[PDB]
Amino acid sequence: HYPTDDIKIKEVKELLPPIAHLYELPISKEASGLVHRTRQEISDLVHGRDKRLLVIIGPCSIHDPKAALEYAERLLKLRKQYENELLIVMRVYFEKPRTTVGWKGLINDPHLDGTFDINFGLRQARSLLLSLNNMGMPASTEFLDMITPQYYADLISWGAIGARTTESQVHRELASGLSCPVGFKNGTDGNLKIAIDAIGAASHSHHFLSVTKAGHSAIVHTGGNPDCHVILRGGKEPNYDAEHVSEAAEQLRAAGVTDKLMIDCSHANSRKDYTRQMEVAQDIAAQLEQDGGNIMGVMVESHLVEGRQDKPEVYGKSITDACIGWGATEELLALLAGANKKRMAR
Amino acid sequence: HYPTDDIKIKEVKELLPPIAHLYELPISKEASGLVHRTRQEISDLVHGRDKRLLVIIGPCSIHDPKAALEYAERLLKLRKQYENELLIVMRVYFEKPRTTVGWKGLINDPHLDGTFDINFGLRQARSLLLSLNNMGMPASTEFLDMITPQYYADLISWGAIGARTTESQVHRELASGLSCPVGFKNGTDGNLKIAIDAIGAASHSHHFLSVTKAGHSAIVHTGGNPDCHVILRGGKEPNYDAEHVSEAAEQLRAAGVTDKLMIDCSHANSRKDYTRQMEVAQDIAAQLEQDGGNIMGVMVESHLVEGRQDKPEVYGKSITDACIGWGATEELLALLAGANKKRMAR
Amino acid sequence: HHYPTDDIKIKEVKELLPPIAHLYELPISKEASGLVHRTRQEISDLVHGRDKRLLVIIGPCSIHDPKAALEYAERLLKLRKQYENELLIVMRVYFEKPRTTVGWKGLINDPHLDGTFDINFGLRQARSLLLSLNNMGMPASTEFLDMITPQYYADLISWGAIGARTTESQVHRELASGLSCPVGFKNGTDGNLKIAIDAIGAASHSHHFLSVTKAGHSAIVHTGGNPDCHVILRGGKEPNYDAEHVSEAAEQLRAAGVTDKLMIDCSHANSRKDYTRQMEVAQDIAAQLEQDGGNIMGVMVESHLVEGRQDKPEVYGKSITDACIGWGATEELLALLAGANKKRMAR
Amino acid sequence: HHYPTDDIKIKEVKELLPPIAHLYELPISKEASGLVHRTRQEISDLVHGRDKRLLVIIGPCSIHDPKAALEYAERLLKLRKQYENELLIVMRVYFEKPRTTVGWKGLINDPHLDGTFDINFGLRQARSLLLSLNNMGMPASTEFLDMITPQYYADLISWGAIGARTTESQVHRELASGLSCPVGFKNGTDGNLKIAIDAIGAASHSHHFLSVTKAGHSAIVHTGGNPDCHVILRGGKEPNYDAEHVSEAAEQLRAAGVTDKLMIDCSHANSRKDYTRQMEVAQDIAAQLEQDGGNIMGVMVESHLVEGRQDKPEVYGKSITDACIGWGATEELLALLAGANKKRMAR
Ligand SMILES: N[C@@H](Cc1ccccc1)C(=O)O
Ligand SMILES: N[C@@H](Cc1ccccc1)C(=O)O
Ligand SMILES: N[C@@H](Cc1ccccc1)C(=O)O
Ligand SMILES: N[C@@H](Cc1ccccc1)C(=O)O
Ligand SMILES: [Mn+2]
Ligand SMILES: [Mn+2]
Ligand SMILES: [Mn+2]
Ligand SMILES: [Mn+2]
Repeated sequence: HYPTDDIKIKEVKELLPPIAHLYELPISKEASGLVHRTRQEISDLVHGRDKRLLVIIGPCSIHDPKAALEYAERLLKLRKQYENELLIVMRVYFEKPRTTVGWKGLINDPHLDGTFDINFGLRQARSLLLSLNNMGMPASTEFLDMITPQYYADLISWGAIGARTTESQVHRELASGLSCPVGFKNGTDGNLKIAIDAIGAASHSHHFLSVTKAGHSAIVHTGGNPDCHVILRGGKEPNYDAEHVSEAAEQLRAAGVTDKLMIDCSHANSRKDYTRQMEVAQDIAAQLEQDGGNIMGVMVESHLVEGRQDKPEVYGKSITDACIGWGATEELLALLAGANKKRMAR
Repeated sequence: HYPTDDIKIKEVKELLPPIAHLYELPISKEASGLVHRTRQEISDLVHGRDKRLLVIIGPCSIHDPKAALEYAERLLKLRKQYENELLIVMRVYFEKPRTTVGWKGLINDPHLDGTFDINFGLRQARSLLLSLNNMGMPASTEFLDMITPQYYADLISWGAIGARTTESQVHRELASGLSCPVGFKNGTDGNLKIAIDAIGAASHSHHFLSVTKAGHSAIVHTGGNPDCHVILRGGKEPNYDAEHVSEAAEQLRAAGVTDKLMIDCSHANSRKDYTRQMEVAQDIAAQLEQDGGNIMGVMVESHLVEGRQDKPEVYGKSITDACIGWGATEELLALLAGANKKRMAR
Repeated sequence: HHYPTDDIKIKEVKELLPPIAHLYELPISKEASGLVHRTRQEISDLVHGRDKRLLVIIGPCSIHDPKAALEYAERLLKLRKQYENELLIVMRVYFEKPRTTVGWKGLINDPHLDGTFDINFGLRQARSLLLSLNNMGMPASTEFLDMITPQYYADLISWGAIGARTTESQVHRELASGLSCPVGFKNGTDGNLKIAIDAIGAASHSHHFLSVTKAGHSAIVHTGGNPDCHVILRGGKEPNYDAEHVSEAAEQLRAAGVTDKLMIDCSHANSRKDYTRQMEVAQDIAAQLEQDGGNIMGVMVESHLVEGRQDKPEVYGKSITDACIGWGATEELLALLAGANKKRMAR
Repeated sequence: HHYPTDDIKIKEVKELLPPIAHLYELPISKEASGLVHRTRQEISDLVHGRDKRLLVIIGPCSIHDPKAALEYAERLLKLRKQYENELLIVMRVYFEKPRTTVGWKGLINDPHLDGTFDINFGLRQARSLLLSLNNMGMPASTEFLDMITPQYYADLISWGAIGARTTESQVHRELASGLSCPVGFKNGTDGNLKIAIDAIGAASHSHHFLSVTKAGHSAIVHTGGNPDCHVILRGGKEPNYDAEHVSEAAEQLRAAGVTDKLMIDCSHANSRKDYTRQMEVAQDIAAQLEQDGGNIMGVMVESHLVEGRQDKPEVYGKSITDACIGWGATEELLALLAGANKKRMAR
């Protein structure tokens, strides 16, 4: 009997089931309310019913929860201060997808040493998310797979599907069952169609494989997600300007889906240069003054300290994509609250 | 206390675990032998040790087990006949991924009526694969998610990551732990880099969430898949000709990965015209007579009967992409067997 | 270094298929469901004296070959039908006899009878046999030795037993309080009746115990209580099958405020482990039913195609556990009891 | 359409958190590991007659409050250290007393003592208490009532009991054969010693039984056998603690080829269910140790902070199960046995 099973597997180990984590860290009355309301409020932006600017803002990836709570602390004050112009939600991404060897995120490797203590990772991520909501900061994250959401999705008010997974059918099937509103990024080369197609798909009922709260293999039957939109993320060339928005809106209308879209100031719209994020936010501001009726949100990569670092030596600086610092963050948010005050007035 | 969990979920049903299917349909000694051996043979083609041509050929999708076994019976005679020039492996794909509402495949919806009997479908899928292996026909399939492989991967001699998932990180991580060699397709608009990257990634050790054979949520630690390669499936224009092969081989060598690749005669290389698959095969034959040192394989969409139909009314005719019938399949294989005979002699 | 404390004396823990995998392959049929439900109700009536038919739990000491069990059942079925107005005949389908010494652990635990413990196959086989029997019109009884096996096949059982060695165990009483069938509790191995009377009282209440869900995962079970429990007199230091022992036991049952209808085991210690004495016990019981026998709702008999026992399974339809009477004796015994009980019912 | 046959008498089946969830929150510590491993070994030495110290299993009849139990442990720890050359002291940590009538089902099953049966909390609390006791330097003993709970906290147990009710049970003996700790089998509730002598023989061999994995999945468990099993004299219709009974037990044990080293329970049927008689029993044991007492390797005592019992848990450190002796009496009893066994050990 020749072996044919698990030939290239080093190990398969049981994780604690989602219920174990839900038992230790149940969502509280206050978190529940924040999440439920924030999702509704985002739905309204998505469907053109309110004209505030959704701002998804925070670290490229979280590596230290201490600093993330500190960042949240400062961000909350601005969330309240711009609450009439801006709906600020924190970026709480645990991993950046990548091609080469490197750190696989807080869930996967919370100790940043390669011991992959995933049970700790998932506990830590739920805990941070619960603390954020408990202090009054709503959270957003990208879902990279079909299982992790069972651990902490109940605490997420806005989810993302990245450029690298927007065309994947099973990620669309996931999105169709996510309790939060979902943004689909255009593709790494600037293809927008894949994202538009994703919205259509994610709005219908689907089936996909996952585990139950008790941790057992299962088939999930979704009811459809009416709250999806596209995110302009750039490509071979940037796609943030009025000519690119207008054309995106036109494609969206022609597909019978929402022509309210979000713009990412980072990644390929900055040319992977964090200093250009402000240029992009400036261009967005300028659009919100002239007209910009098709814009419902913006994405921004921001931390306490500006820049990137290969090891986590320095407190509050990304080890993934380069972020703008806190001062640049005060300026950008102010700029956007100012421009949008004027759009809302009209 | 507002609800936040599963707001958009109709139902989550626990499935029968893999061990339940494996108890009913354990892999036999002969099947095990064939799988182990066919994987090794394909590995030799990927790495240039052997100059026979891998032919992945079969229906676009399986919607009937019976026709599939009869197809396999005919293919098997051609497999044995051409065994010195070709390595013939049957296409056993249970689902074509699609953007529009339609049939979701044999595993998902075995009764083809929207009843979604997944326990039945997974059983029926493993039974078919076991039966093919037992009669001597190795099998190939596309893995769309991270759970289904635990059901029948042990029976698969070659695996595909499709164009819509080649850039997905989790699917690359899956590939890194599959027991079979894996072909990655270029992107839907022709990007070849995502597949070149995918190879590099998938040769390394990774971690992904999945279930154990007993159906429990698990973390999977992989050892890397050294047998991965690219599949040219076309883009905005087809990419099968010698100039496209040579550019691809150069790019592959520059990434330090295998410069032996596979060409898909169907899909965007035929531009969804089944009658142009033969043309592609002819061009491939010409390249093999002249040089074709960078070609290790071909993909072809073939069925008993040519064409396609919306409902499964006609026996042995595709309900997904249009395929060439049996007569054309005989000419195509004779063509390729002869051309590669000359290449091998050289 | 850091010292081990877990599973020190364990060679292996293997996962079993869950009950649901077996239920998937062998779902209960309309006809089996009907027979089980009706038979449980019909036995209930005997426990509470609504009906004076005699329950006869009868069959092999243990099931070691299914073909033989099926053949046995085909013969028994003709007699079940023939005596249906006087007797309610349910087949014994026990898969293990508990023992103190090393030996065969039964068809569930070791179906291949070679020491491989192919428990997944054994459970599958036990379910298949029980389904087949119910499909042919023969209801089935069994003993439950643990708190997990029942999830595999209880749905196919019309009457269940808790043995002499477990009747006093609290968890087995908790089990019984949640079993869907009526349940017979045996007196202790030395003849204690108290432990069985106490178990009826206990099992009539709601309890909790640990078991697994149909999907196979650790669980707490909250029961409703089993109002259909009774005692079984099985001998001990002295036999307890006679009129005087029956009278003393019924007195004790009324004193505890539980059903004074009881079962009598003709085999085991009441027969002094001699299969030929099963007949003399039944004779005594027939005599009781003729005179009065108002406190008797059933009997238990160890019977097979072939009389005797054997150490290896060389002969077809001869037990490899306790020794059984043969088919001829079985025909006799049932005719005896059917005639004796016909008169009692006429009263 | 079908007649229902499944779970007719079941209120609910609730999935439990699996053992791995408890083991993550409360993993065993290096110190606790060392204490459990060593104490297990030490008790093995007493079972096989290599050390003449007396094993004392002492504590509350049941635990219904962990704060009182931790305070009890702290006081006991001081005598454990004081008498360490004469006595090997281990705390009795039983979470439940099996009973026939309606009553409280213990700390694991009903931690809030109100019938809300929050078993997840109960199991969590049980393991937390055991981990705290081992961490402070006090080893723990318990009774295993079923085949699932050991997966939750057995790794923290230095000595185990199978009580009078379950000693004859096949599955409980099978469980014993795989417990990482030494195991004491109590004689039967009417004085039968044979079932416990048998239990030893059986438990020393390899067995199979059904349980769950640490992941909570239905499993078959293959044991390697438990060579450290012994009997416990707990009385019967009449008490069984005196010289004559100990001698008769010992001859019986030698005759079966099993350890003739035994434990005497001062409480239960040996006190006549009267906590003031535990002291009489201990005095008698002590007289045996001064004379000869070569077959005794331990004793069992039900002791709490406060003496006696209560129906509702109104009073701190006082049993709601069996009546216990108080702390003062406990100090007398331990000084007594230490002094008697010091004389034996010197001989
Ligand atoms: N629990 C997720 C949905 C989900 C269910 C099952 C599997 C994966 C995701 C939510 O509420 O959004
Ligand atoms: N069982 C798969 C690998 C795998 C393991 C676990 C999860 C997913 C996939 C194989 O043998 O190829
Ligand atoms: N299913 C059993 C009851 C049961 C449930 C759960 C565990 C054990 C037993 C019956 O119908 O009789
Ligand atoms: N884990 C227990 C033994 C055991 C294993 C499995 C089930 C039940 C008990 C011990 O170490 O003692
Ligand atoms: Mn980033
Ligand atoms: Mn196709
Ligand atoms: Mn018998
Ligand atoms: Mn007690």
